[PDB]
Amino acid sequence: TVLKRRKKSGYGYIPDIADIRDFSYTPEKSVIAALPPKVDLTPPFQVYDQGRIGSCTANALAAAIQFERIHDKQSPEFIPSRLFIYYNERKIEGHVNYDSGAMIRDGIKVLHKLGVCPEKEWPYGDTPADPRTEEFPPGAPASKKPSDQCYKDAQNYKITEYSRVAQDIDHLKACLAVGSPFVFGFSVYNSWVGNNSLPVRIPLPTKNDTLEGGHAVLCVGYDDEIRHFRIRNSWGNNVGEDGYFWMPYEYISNTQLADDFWVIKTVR
Ligand SMILES: O=c1ccn([C@@H]2O[C@H](COP(=O)(O)OP(=O)(O)O)[C@@H](O)[C@H]2O)c(=O)[nH]1
Repeated sequence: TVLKRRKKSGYGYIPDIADIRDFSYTPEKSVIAALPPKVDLTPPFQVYDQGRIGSCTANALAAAIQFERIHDKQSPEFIPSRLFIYYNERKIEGHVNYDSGAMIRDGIKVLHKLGVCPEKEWPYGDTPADPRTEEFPPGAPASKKPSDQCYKDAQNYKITEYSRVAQDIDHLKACLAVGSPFVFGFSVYNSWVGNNSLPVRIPLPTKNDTLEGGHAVLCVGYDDEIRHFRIRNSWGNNVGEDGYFWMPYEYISNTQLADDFWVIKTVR
């Protein structure tokens, strides 16, 4: 029998260990009472492509940081270094020499305590783990320690706070309604990704489908007209609608399908 290695290339989310100290995102009751039918925060910067490594948490969080800098009127615009996030996440949990994936909460810890440098200073390279050893080969950009200069510059971009959003459709909508995207993790089934069919609308999984892996994305909107949330994926702009997809309300609100909804902020 060969046990199947759980796929990390293109994925990378590991469910968070719970911490009762986790801050709660508390939407204003006035906002919840008066949710609009449709929110579309899609930003102007195009999707990234995480390629063949398990960096989805860093891709989702890079985008939350890029998005917030726009809204906070911060300049210049840069793509945050995804490998800087991913390398430091694997100092906490996993290992920098393996494509282990990461918990969202640990990517958030990196942003809070270390920050993130611009991707130009620590550029992306998706050389994957060697399939025989399942270790990054020598020279793989993902296993390289960022330079001392990268760590110093990253300090200029720390977040100040982060909180969990309740897995409740009105709380997810209220978050987006006030103009805040959130990152979350979900299970991926062959009914969406099988044969790279990748429909724009993600089908609701059934017990006939197969679990393929754990993914994490930035959510940027919702539409009551079709009862889907809009997700920014990290698989390039030649899939979905320029890299974006629609996730059904019944998918995102299922505790057996999605979890680990987080908002980040940088205050002043
Ligand atoms: O904005 C924040 C700051 C901290 N925490 C929570 O508080 C815990 C400890 O965070 P802190 O930064 O105080 O920990 P330290 O690493 O400095 O001991 C974290 O694990 C989270 O549960 C949080 O949820 N949001």
